[PDB]
Amino acid sequence: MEFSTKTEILQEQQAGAQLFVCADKAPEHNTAAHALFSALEEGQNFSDTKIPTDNGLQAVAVVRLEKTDRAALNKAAAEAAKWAQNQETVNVDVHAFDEAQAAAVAEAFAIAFGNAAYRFDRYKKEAKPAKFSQAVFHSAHEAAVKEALRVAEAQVYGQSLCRDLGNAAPNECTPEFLARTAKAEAEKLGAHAKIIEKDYIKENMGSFWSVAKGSVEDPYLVELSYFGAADKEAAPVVLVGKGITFDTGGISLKPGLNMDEMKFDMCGAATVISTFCAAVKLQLPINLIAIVATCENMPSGAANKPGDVVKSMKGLTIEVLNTDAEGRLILCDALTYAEQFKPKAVIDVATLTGACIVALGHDVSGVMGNNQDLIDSLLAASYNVDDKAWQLPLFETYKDQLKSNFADIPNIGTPGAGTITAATFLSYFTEGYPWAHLDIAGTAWKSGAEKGATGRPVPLLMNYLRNL
Amino acid sequence: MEFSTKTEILQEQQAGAQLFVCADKAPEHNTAAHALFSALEEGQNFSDTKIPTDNGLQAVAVVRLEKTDRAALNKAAAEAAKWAQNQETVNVDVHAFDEAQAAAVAEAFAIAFGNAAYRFDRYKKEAKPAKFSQAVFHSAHEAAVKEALRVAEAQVYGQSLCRDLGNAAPNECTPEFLARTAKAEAEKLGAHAKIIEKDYIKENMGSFWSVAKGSVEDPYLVELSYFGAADKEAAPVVLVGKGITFDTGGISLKPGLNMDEMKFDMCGAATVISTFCAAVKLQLPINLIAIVATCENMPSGAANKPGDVVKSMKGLTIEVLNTDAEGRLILCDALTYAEQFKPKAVIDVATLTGACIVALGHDVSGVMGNNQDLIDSLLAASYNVDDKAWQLPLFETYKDQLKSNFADIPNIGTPGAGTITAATFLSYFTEGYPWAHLDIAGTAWKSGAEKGATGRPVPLLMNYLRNL
Amino acid sequence: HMEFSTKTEILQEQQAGAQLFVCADKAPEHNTAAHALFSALEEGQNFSDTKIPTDNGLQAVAVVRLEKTDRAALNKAAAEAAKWAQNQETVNVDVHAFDEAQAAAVAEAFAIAFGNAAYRFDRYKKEAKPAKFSQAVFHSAHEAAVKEALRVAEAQVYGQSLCRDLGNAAPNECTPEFLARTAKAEAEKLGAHAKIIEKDYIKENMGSFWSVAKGSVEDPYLVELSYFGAADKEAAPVVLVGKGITFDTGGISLKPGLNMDEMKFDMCGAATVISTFCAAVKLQLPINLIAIVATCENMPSGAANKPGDVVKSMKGLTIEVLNTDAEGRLILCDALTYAEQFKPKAVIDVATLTGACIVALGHDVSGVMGNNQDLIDSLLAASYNVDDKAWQLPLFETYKDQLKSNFADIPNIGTPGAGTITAATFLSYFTEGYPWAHLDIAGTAWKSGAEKGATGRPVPLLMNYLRNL
Ligand SMILES: [Cl-]
Ligand SMILES: [Cl-]
Ligand SMILES: [Cl-]
Ligand SMILES: [Mn+2]
Ligand SMILES: [Mn+2]
Ligand SMILES: [Mn+2]
Repeated sequence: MEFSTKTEILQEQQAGAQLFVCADKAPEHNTAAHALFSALEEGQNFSDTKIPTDNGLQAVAVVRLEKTDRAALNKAAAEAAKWAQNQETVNVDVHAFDEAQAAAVAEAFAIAFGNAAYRFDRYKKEAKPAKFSQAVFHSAHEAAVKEALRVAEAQVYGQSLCRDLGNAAPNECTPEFLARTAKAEAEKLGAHAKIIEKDYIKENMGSFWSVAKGSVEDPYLVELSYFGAADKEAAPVVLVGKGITFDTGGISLKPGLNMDEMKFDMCGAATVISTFCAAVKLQLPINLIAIVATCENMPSGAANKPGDVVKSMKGLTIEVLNTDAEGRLILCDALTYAEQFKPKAVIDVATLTGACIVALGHDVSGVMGNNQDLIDSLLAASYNVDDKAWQLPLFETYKDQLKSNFADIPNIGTPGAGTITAATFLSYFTEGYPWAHLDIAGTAWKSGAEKGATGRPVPLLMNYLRNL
Repeated sequence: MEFSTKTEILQEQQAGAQLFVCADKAPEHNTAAHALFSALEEGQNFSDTKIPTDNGLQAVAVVRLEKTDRAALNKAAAEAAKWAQNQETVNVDVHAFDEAQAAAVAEAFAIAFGNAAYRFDRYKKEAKPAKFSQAVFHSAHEAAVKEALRVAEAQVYGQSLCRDLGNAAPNECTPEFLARTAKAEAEKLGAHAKIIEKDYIKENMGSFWSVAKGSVEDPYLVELSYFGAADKEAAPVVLVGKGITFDTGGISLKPGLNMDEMKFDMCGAATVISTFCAAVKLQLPINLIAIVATCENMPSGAANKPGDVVKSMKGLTIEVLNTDAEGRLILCDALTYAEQFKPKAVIDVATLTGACIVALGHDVSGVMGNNQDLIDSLLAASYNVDDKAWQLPLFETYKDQLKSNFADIPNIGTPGAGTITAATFLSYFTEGYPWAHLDIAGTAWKSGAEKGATGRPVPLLMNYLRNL
Repeated sequence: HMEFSTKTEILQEQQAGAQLFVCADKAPEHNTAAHALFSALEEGQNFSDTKIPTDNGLQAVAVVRLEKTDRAALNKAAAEAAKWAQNQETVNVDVHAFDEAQAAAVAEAFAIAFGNAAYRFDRYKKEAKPAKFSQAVFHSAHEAAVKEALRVAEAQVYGQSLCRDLGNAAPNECTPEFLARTAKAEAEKLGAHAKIIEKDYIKENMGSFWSVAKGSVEDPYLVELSYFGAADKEAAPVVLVGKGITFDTGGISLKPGLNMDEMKFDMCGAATVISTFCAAVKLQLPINLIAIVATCENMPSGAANKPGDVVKSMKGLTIEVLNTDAEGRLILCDALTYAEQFKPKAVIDVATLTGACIVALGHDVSGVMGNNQDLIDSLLAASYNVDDKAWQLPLFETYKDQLKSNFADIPNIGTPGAGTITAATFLSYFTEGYPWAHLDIAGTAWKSGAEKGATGRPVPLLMNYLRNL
């Protein structure tokens, strides 16, 4: 999908589909678009028609934006995008807005257009791609809109990579596949990447290793590096991603129902890799490190056993009471790995707990951390793009739920506050830098007829980076 | 348990048990208390001994307060209180602190002392009461300590009544028992009370009525009134409490395991009734209304059936998809009943959802509402007394989980965010006043060897009232 | 609430209102917008619509491409067109591209789809949101055949809407009394006759029926609807028997709480029988028809049926109630015994009987079982005529071996396996005296999820069976 700009008014004789983003006034010099706007009902904000011409049927649609908030903007853009994905060329008129609103409308509509045109036909006999190829935004504020489309192209690029990695089948998207894809994507954009292999992991990352030993797939730790700040030695932001490419639960085996959706248990890793690549594509003036720990959690004659005590990279011993709580066990070592970079901030992203869905649902990500300024930054970005998030507290009393008579800490706590307890476990490894944790177990994918990866929270994370 | 004050230093020759609350310096004029303080280990903050005297064995104890926060203070006071309940007379020395600190230390220790002396021997053959009867606080700041003990006596008064109502067996604490008890306690303190009966409820509170019809116990709505403001016509604060005196689930029946603890499903009512009485006992200069809807949720040939559509007091029709989500159904009518008082603020307290324990645990109450100033006020009181609470969001997108093809709203939503969804249902009935909701399903009681009501969040609510 | 009419001329482009052209392989000739839509249809696309700006507002124009001629393909195209038609106040349908027989078939299927699409159940809602659709006009050179097709369509839509109204209603409104009195009024509004048997006769003579009802505060009822439209008003009637459990909790054998609201659809068998009866009377079919509905509530109480109880059915067999959630059998068997006093030509009972039928055949195919293969073949034929799918399951004698009791003549449930067939086998002990078939509609009577509601099936199947008598 390609986005361009024009300064002229969208002419009625222009070829292709015509979309008029209106506020309260109907479009003046388009007969069909005027009739559409005049006929809008009480709650209707989108309407379309197909006009017979000498060059075929021409698609004309209008959008009514009464409110100005980003949430209402995203909602209008999504409804129009389901129509735009079937139009090869869409000319969008946003002349009814000042410079600031026109750029915002262009960003949201371009994002909605690109994301709706996404298809994952990789394994299908016949590909059924969308017809949408080009969108042209008509505005008198060319400079602001061009920059808006640049952000939109970067976010859609990131969300698409994230969705491709989450949607892939676990027998294709193995840990090696994930590591090899992250290295190639970063290097295609001019960033740097190194792949740490199993020898180092078994020797220095014992918690990480104990989860991976039970599968025939080798583990990998991926390090993506980008130094785009003026001071190339300034303290970097580090993104840490959970890459369990499939989670059966191990010996603590999961029920068989809906277990296919555990292929999304690397969406945290995908989020981190995609946001990193999106940042490099934007040429953001930041120093950024992406760390991904990836492996498979399988049952076998050599897998982690409940009650096993393993030595983390940091040195704390962890009693693995439940082998299905294994993302904690690869994250804590990756987070210990992160502190060698002396980071300005560490954000980890993980489909960590099903309890987060019980707490906050499928549309709001969970945020926890030890640095309130960092948490407020992430919530600020959440509000900027309407990629919703909410903070859960890391009170010290939750550490009371994590006691073991055998190891330094257990990998699960006493019942209650499941999302916070897992964050508390991780906090024992993040005391040395400002840290926040994004629990995306509910927002990283959807189910039912539209089952697939969502690409969230790439919008939040990328907006956070742009505002550093 | 009576608390008094003296101005003199605690002399070593005083009869009874001797407790020295110290900061960093050992007590000077007590040999035994000096030895205890000097021998305190790294994490030790309490130490006690029994000194042989001519009048028997004398109990001597010390407390070390390194930190000044209320959480650290409450924690030391609780440790000292387990020792104080076995001493008929405890002389507390708090001379090591200035006026502000001495009042805080006396308040927390008197609260800890009184709560530890609480017993529920009502149904037992022989009562085994605590030996604790009197505590005397030695300080040169008699005025501040006298006021602190006045606050402490009110909070212990409220928490004990709250625990007495929550601990009572459901066959004693019937809805009538709860209503008549609230009426008697309010009137004993000079407040007012009227009991609305089943005829009015069946006619005007159809949602409330549909929950109660399935039991042989009549429902009641209790209205407690206190006008302590200078202007007796100024807008009151209204407290609304869920008084399901026992919850079986109805036709949507609950599992048999641990169902006895469903006798605590009226702790919201107990919290409201007790906090109301405590405020009157404090003679707070506020206008306060307490509303309690109480009934039983039983299965019968006349019970609520899943799929029933009932007309609330507000007028909205509710589809009862699950008859175990019935606390919502008495609260919404009680919240509608509240708006005739043109309230300044409405706070409802309920053991509403088991999801809140998944979200926040057993030690943190959930707060949701439509008015951020009211929520911030409650969070402020939460911090003042270390009765922990945390806000969960009422985004408009949670209303998307509450759709029904048959009624205006369903009583449960699509899976996820169970606690927020229940508040969202409730939010449809509170749009006319500043409103907040306390989900105390995790904090109102504990299990195991110490199974019983906790009396929370009476400390939070009472502090909110003192700071009005 | 919807009206269907006919015109003989072609639908002219200047006609006011929405315009729908049901085409075969050729584009519509004298409509520019309709020609453009048809020309742009893609490989699998069979419906397309647009809004043309005119001086009197936006005009809705749509086309349908019917390549195949079978009723299944026809219903599918009509349903897709109906989602568009419900937002059009007036729809003029041109069906000139078809001969007499196909034109009648197209009109019947499209009128049925239109009426069903316009259905709403806003009874309990603050603001009613009805559909704009009111009238459809079918333009054809085959007036007699199209007129008769619309007459059948009006009867089927009338029945399904009544059936859906009864199924969608909340259990605290659609009580057994509500169902019984509603059935009486509908039959009498059409000139048929109705009698309501009350709890005295049921407790005395229908002990199996009564044991299910005693556990609720709602009284039971048995409704008898009578219509004698045959030349000989004393000729042997067709009897429709319907299970009317207005809500089923399971009783002492209590159901899980998840999705139990959908147990308000456990009277859809009764709703099918009541609606099919009324549709037949509305059509003035030349038949003698009896509708029997037994209705009550299955609730848990201190007086409810207990597992292990042995009750004496109306026939006289003793039944061991091993599981109180298998209670629909227990009201049906007494209704079936009641039916044999009419010396029927055929008895068809309709019930949402077993969840096992959904396991066997799914949510889109009803199960058929019976003791008379000609009666079963007739119901399957009607099933195929209207594409209301059904399939036969066998009533082999070896299934009776799964129904043994050391205490009563028969237990109400069998050994594990073949749950739907086992239940029909239980019922078969009470229907040996007349040609009998059984429709298990536990999967087809309603939908779930976002579109949760009653479907009105198998009213299309049953009504066609009556028309083909
Ligand atoms: Cl985990
Ligand atoms: Cl509840
Ligand atoms: Cl049954
Ligand atoms: Mn796991
Ligand atoms: Mn409940
Ligand atoms: Mn049943």
